[PDB]
Amino acid sequence: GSGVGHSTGDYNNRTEFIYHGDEVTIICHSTRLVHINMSDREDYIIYETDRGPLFPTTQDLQGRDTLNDSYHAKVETPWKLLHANSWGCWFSPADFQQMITTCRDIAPIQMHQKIENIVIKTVSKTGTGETETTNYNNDLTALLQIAQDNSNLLPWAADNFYIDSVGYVPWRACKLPTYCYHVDTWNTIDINQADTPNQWREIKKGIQWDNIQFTPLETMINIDLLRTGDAWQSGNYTFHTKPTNLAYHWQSQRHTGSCHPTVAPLVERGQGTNIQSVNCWQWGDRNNPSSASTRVSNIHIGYSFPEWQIHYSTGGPVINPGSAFSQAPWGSTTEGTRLTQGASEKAIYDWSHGDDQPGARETWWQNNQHATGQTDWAPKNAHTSELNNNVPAATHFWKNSYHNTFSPFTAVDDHGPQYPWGAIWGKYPDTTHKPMMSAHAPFLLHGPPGQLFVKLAPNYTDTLDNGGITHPRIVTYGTFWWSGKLVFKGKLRTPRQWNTYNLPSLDKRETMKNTVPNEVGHFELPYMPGRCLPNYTL
Amino acid sequence: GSGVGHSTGDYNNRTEFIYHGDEVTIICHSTRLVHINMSDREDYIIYETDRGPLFPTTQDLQGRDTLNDSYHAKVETPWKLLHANSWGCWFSPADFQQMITTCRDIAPIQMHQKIENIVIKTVSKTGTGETETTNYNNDLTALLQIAQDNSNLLPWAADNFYIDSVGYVPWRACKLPTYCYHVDTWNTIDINQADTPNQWREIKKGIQWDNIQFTPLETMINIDLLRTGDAWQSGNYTFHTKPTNLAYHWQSQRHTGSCHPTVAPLVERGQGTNIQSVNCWQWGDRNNPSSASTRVSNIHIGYSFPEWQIHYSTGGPVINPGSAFSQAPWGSTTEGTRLTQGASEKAIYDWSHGDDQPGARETWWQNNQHATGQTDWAPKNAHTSELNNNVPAATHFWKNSYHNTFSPFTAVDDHGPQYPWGAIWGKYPDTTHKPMMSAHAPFLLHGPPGQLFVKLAPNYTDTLDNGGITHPRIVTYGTFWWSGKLVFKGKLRTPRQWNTYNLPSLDKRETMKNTVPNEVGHFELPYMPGRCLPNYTL
Amino acid sequence: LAYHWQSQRHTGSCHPTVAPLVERGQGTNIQSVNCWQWGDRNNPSSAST
Repeated sequence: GSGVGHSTGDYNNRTEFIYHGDEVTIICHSTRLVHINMSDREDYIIYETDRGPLFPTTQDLQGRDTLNDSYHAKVETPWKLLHANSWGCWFSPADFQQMITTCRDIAPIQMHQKIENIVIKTVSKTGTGETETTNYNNDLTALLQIAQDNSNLLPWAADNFYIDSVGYVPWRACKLPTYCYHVDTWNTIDINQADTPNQWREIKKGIQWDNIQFTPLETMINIDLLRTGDAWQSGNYTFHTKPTNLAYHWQSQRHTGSCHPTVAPLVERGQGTNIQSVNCWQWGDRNNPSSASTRVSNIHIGYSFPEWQIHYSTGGPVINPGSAFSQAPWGSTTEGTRLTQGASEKAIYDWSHGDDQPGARETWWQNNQHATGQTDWAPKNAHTSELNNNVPAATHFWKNSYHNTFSPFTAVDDHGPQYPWGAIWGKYPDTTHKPMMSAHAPFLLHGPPGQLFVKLAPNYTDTLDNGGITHPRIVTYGTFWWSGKLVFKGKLRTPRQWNTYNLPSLDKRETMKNTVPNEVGHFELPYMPGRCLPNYTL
Repeated sequence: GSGVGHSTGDYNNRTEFIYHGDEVTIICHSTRLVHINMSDREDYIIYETDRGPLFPTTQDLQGRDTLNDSYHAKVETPWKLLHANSWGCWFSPADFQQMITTCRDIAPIQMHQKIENIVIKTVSKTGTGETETTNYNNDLTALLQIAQDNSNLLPWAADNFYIDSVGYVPWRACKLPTYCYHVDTWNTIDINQADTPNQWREIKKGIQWDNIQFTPLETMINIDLLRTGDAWQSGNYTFHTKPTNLAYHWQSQRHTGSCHPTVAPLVERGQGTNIQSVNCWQWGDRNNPSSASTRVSNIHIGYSFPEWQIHYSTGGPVINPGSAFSQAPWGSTTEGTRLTQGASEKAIYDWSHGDDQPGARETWWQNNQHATGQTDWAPKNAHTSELNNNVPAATHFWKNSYHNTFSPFTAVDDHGPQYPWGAIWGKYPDTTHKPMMSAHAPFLLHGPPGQLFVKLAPNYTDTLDNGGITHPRIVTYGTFWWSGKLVFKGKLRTPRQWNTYNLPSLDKRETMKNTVPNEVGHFELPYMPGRCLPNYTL
Repeated sequence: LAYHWQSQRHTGSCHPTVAPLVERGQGTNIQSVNCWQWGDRNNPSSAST
């Protein structure tokens, strides 16, 4: 039957691996209990923000300190945003290890999700003083309102870049972030000035009101009102995208192609000698020496970029990313000297997302340490005027430059999936030129999965006056159960080598006992890269 | 109809005996009211334990005291475990007497079970001081969550070895034990040392974290959420096993086969004489005397074992059991001198399980007193070098040894069913060599009946912060009605003798009035062995 | 193809304990519990026997 006293759903959180020849189908189930409470206000608001912490108020650091600007302007809505976009939502640590061990590449296929077992109740404080008593009792007639945005009419806020998502741990309750989106504002800081150098000045700062766009959800999309006995279905969503490679590439531009002819060593621990005179294609007008350094090739692996590039835009300063690569060949190590140069990134996360203790935030800095073939770091490169049998002069050689060598010839490679905290998918901008590849999320989508908004309908007291001054409402909160199923498909991996692999494990910075629960139940999900095993590029 | 105000089930607790020729079908119904309340925490935890009471802290007893170690390490789950495995759950004292009187052997056939009439309510204390008032009022929207583990993915904790099961008395309410299972830990105590004798020392003690296995129920199996109006069905389960014999065997190795030729007595109370010269098969090179002691036989009944064998394992010291037999032929008696040697066992039980008074635990030590044919006790056996017409010398005779005589020739026999407290079934380990027979439960199963887990879903207050520090929840408890039906089949027993039997009664240690209720309602279920009647072995 | 780490004291229902209240605290075995013990022994009723 159906009604107040019948449950509308069940709890399924588990994964399935379906193997058929050269094909893997992964079916991820996720079910979470979501704790929601009444909105801070029933109105939309639009407000400017302060600069932020550590933004310079003085000229003493002469502009180098202005990277700290968080200033912006938003429209905050009463709605809460619920998305599953992250790897740690769908997979357990052992499930993700199973995937990245046994698969070559993978892509998401289809997704649907549900909301059910809706409970709403009110708080009544009769304590009337010290030793106060509160009562939590059901409102059987009360509304949870749900809006799925399928056509993507609303601005896109679910990118998982603030790591605000449904929790990673299945047996813990979750809370949603409030939905809000930017409005048009000019923030322009001038750190390079003609008249007065070593200064910074703001030219245009403020909200641009003339063309401003304000979109409520009420006008754009249909909203479903639900009571305690009814439930909600998403419908089916089908991804259209390309698989992402689960193998890291170690080969640089000198690890590919036919290797230079050599004379093999006669003894043990002896080294071969490069034959001096060989048939070769050389760059430039050069036969002597004909070396592996200069020889033609069809492609180039990696490109230099000015890094870290700080783009001062109309909205404020940003980072323009370079390509992902490991600084390990140059002597970088997590402990000791850290070289951030590889388009490295850090995650900040709390107890709700893969963190050990409550009330604190933990940081994981990922240097991308397995990708060593792509590493191109501009201060280390050089260029010379003539390439020939002569060695260049002091002039006609330029050591220290920073340039962008991205060209038609460059083959490059992205970050790939990052467990737990990485976003699974992202959204293309609509522009005449779409980006060629993503800087974080492995999958860029034209239509991304529709954004799902959740709100408690207001329960007013009897005193609402229609004049606007008094609209009290009784304190209300709710809980519902969110279920979802995401399907992946990929290619089966088989050994390409004689010797054994290093199968995906735990980063040296992690130990196994911190992964499992504690005496008080505290544990943290380990980091794993989506690409833990090598393969040949070309 | 269905809803808040319709009952989902009925109470049936009664047995049925179906007789057809040479076949008995016993259908046991059991229905119990289970009182459940909110978990101590919503998280999994993993913790070490102390040694235990009476474990030595000093060398004064020089290691003999270290048998008292209870040290171990577990993972405790919020779930509660509900199993019916015990004899006293399914049978009343008169039903079990009916079975063991009228049946030769028996085996369980099929089983199913139900949960229904679910009630959940909360506690509200408004007393605000002395003369405090509490209110118990329903939450119509609240969830009991139920997980049946059919494929046996979770570790097996329902063996009834701690006698934690559904109650024996049908009209009393029951409470479930919390589910938890071991984790890998090394406990190794050295009581025999080369350098320093008469000492004890611990070599390796602690949790082994590297390979540790942590399995939540959420990831392994589907969980069903139920509200007050819906009910739960188990599905059918079919046992695959062998019948167990309900007759005890009194014949030793000298009570079987053709008896020695004798000359019958001429008068009353006269005794026969063994004929000196007879045709015989003798062991060894021996014709004189040809005696019933030495004559060949195809099999041997019983085997000696070092007892009590204390195995110091990686988890700690254990008992390695010997075969079950009665010490009565050697002068053992419940009152007076007690000889524990027969693989005897004691049950510790409380008011919820077959005990007279609340707030105390009662002990029943079962010497297995009807099995006298299997009794082989190593200190009493001897061995000699030569078996011939000569009597051995002082040398070439060894009296006091303790050895394991289990051989290809030994025929032996197990404990059998023990009412009320004995486990009905058990689980095989998966190993290359499965055990040949069970030391307690009459029936070992490959897949045992699936474990059934029960938990109250948490009811949070409005203050859950997602940070992890504050997650209060309103005090909640519930009650549900558990029904189950277990079917047995067996063989009908008929008289094999002229004289009357001793039909199963009450052990001399029990009297009838302690079995029936008291002025205040206190009574205890009597002990009965599953094998109360003799039969010929061979 | 799987090795087994469980000894005779790593199998079955574990002894009833009181969970620790703090971090790095250890639980205590409950002294008086319902149990099947070997021999004629109630005191102590321990996971060993």
